[PDB]
Amino acid sequence: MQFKVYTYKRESRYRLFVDVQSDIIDTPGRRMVIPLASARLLSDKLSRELYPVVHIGDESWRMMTTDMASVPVSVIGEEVADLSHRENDIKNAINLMFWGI
Amino acid sequence: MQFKVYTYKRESRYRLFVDVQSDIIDTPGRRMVIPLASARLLSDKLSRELYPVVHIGDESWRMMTTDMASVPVSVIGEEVADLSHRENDIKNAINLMFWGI
Ligand SMILES: [Cl-]
Ligand SMILES: [Cl-]
Ligand SMILES: [Cl-]
Ligand SMILES: [Cl-]
Repeated sequence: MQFKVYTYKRESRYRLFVDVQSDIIDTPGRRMVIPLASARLLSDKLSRELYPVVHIGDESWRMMTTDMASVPVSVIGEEVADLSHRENDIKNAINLMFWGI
Repeated sequence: MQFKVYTYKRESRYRLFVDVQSDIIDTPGRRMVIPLASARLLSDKLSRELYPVVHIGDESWRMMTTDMASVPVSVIGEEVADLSHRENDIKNAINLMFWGI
């Protein structure tokens, strides 16, 4: 579901992802997602506009916009958070990546 | 380079991709891309709005918008075509996938 955050069932580079696909775009068996990285050991120079900072589990995470990819529903684990309150920053980051605006 | 089409140097599910990242968004060592699939053996019901039809090498291809992903520059092979003349349909497909508009 768009803007919900899930854990991966299989080992991946990151441990959470946010679903960014529209809820009226049907791709059977898959969803387009963006991984979230723990902010703790990342560069302080990472653009906040392209890589928004969000809060889950009492810590900070960066949305790894440029590591967007689709996953099969078989890898979609437990839902751990909802980022719909950060739609503006998420939309801005995605649009920046393609359109530089 | 945005809207240029390249072959993969390593075996992938598809054999061409289009670079869709902005040319002023720098991700060192990587680019965001969308694979192209040969249209020949695909369903005739596949949405043209979400999966545009383009022409390369004297055949038709579908832009596999929902299989968008980043690749390392090490996998970027020869440039085989430029799809900048299809920017309107490419932009429409990408925006549809996230925003349903
Ligand atoms: Cl991490
Ligand atoms: Cl947040
Ligand atoms: Cl193919
Ligand atoms: Cl074309």
